[PDB]
Amino acid sequence: EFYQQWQLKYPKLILREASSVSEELHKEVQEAFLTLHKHGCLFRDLVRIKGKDLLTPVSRILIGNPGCTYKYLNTRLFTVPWPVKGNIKHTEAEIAAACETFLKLNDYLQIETIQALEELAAKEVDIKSRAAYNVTLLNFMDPQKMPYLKEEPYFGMGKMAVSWHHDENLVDRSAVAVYSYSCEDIWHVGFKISWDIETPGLAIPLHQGDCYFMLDDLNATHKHCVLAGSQPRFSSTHRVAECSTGTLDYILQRCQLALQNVCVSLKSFEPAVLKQGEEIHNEVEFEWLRQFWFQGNRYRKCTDWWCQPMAQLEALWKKMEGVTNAVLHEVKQRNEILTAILASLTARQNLRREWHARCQSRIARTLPADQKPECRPYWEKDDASMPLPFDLTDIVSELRGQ
Amino acid sequence: EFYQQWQLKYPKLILREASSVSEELHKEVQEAFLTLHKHGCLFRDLVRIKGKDLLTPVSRILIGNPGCTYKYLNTRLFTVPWPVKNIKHTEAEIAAACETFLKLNDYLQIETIQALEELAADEVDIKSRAAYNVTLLNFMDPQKMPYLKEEPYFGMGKMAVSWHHDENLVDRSAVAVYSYSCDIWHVGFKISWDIETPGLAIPLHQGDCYFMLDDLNATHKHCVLAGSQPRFSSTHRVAECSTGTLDYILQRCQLALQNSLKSFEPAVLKQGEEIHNEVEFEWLRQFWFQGNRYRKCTDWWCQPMAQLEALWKKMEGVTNAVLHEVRNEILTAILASLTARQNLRREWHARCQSRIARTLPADQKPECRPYWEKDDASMPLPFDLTDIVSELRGQ
DNA sequence: TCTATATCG
DNA sequence: TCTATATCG
Ligand SMILES: O=C(O)CNC(=O)C(=O)O
Ligand SMILES: O=C(O)CNC(=O)C(=O)O
Ligand SMILES: [Mn+2]
Ligand SMILES: [Mn+2]
Repeated sequence: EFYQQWQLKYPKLILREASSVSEELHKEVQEAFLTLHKHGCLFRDLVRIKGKDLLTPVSRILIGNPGCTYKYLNTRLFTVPWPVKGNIKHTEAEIAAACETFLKLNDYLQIETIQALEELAAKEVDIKSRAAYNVTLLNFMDPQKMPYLKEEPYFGMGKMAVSWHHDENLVDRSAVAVYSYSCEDIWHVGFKISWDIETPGLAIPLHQGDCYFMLDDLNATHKHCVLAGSQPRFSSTHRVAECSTGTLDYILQRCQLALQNVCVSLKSFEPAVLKQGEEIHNEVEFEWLRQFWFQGNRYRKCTDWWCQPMAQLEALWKKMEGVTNAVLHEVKQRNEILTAILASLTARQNLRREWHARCQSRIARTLPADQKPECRPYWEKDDASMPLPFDLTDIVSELRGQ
Repeated sequence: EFYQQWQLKYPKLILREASSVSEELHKEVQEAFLTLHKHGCLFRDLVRIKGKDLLTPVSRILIGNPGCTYKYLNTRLFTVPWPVKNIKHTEAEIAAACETFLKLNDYLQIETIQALEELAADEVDIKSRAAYNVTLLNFMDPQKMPYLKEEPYFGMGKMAVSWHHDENLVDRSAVAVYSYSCDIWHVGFKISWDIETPGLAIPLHQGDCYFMLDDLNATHKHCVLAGSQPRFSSTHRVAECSTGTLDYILQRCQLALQNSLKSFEPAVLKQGEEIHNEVEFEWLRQFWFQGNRYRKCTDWWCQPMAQLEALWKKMEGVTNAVLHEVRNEILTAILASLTARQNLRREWHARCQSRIARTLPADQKPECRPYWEKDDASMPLPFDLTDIVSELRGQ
């Protein structure tokens, strides 16, 4: 908060001053943050942290590899594809130029990471892996527009734009690189040991152009925050999101895996395969379709990439609904199928209420028309095309009798 | 939340129906909950979980072995002693209740060790794992409390205590709970990190008791769905009291006092200032912050706290010694405990002047002791508010 | 692998 | 061994 003694620190957390980037890059990436901001591609996420619905003070945009997603606090952010070698389409060509810029920024920081990681080993296959960023989450805020910021509760570090947390959904021991852009009373990033409360935390100053890296298991052993300054500030947090079971290819393949048991008639009713089938059904429904509809569609203002695959995933989902109706008709002795799918159906019910709630929640009505969440897939009992109804319990209670 | 097949349930958790404990015991413990309520010995705690100040919907009191304490969410509750062999209870009736909850503790302890044995299909651990040293008594009236958070995962309705873990427990320790429902109360259970598995809500009927054994408390999270009538409850548990009993803090103080110092060896001064911080923020401030309310019931802690205060004052005198003295490795060896002192000092001063801490009735208002303005002569050193650390900070 | 728990009027 | 966030700080 004052003119502090915080430079002496110790690395697993390395800091690299503005003087390390070509300045050729600075203008390009700062212009990318400015164009992205003016077109209105940065939005606040309507997270649901522990049962509570919360808007994030900072406004962000997930950019990265096409087909990749990052789930963070029950919300799954979808990547605006960046032009990775091999061609994708964006709305306006400004946004596409910026996604190009961040893509080269990603490669640059990545190089710096592998190097700093070699320097650290002095105390090889794994590293390259651990420094292979696949996404970057961009943030922005304007401290003079937030009516009230929370206040760091342990070292009187003042207001904070992002409270003590951990970066989530990352490959084990993976590093994270952050480029800070304070516009032209100073911003700082806080770091602290995760469980101790009596060890003074570190606030390291972030000036226009400074970059800081978190290496190895620092993000897991420590928690960090972002203390606010007096001017507005941008930032690109490049990460290597653990995207197994998190890419479009993965969910498509599963779908084909669940649909392999249907020639609506199913090729077999072995309780284990049906279990998987209804679980994959739930996964594509609540982990992809509802989320996208809930918050992804705002990205539609920046890219069309997700329009057709989501629709495919919706068709696939409808077919599962038809297999669900089929198995339900088969139970109209051996009730191992009954004690193999009731949990996935009741879970699908609760998750359906939870999402339905988040959608029509008090906070969710506080944002722009184009951003308000849609509760798709949704359908009233009078729809004929749908095999089953948006459940609301009559069916599970019937299955429960046994 | 209606008649269901939920009773059909599993193994590392046991419910024992009202019909298994003696009616002489139920009347005794039920009368104890009523007397404790009438005397106004149940207060809500002004916890500060993770930096935020919150009042607890349920009202509780910690009763147990003399000299024991239980830390829960940054608040340390002090035990009003229950008779075990010298007790100074303020009112006869409160002392009678603590005697009954002492026999309840023994009883539940026996059933617990039993059920722990039966679950096997050495044996000293089991006994240690079921040696309850404290009990946290709870009461609430759902009518009085209009809006109670709603269970966010299985539509189990309102909750008097959200999904959590019982903390400050010996590893692998069991917990026994006696429920007193005077529209039914339920206890929720679910796998901890698991959000797609439907949770279990077990009905709780006047006189029912449920036990949590082995890791269950660590692998799962439980809650308390509220009913329509008011309810009491005794959660007998074995706090992992080492480092949380008076004898421990007293010895540390003495340990601290063995130094007009006897030595400025960088290691011993470090540990000395650490003991200073521990006694300052983990006993004195907690007792006067949240401790003072229990004097309505018991005066046991008046005697030891005051000794802890006087002694600490002496530790302040040791600090004054070290600041006058300060090659300077006795500087890069004490900065963490003093800066920690500074922050913890703000933290407590804050909890003190918070809105919720200001709205309480006179009996429960938090006291920010030890506190003194610069003007006070007696204290060798001040209440920080920087300067010393800043001066100390250089190089 | 829950847990970044802020509509400041 | 944070994390039971139901009183605007
Ligand atoms: O921008 C920063 O300095 C820090 N941002 C984050 O920690 C994040 O987005 O996870
Ligand atoms: O009273 C009950 O059934 C549950 N109470 C608790 O979980 C508790 O106080 O830790
Ligand atoms: Mn982060
Ligand atoms: Mn509990």
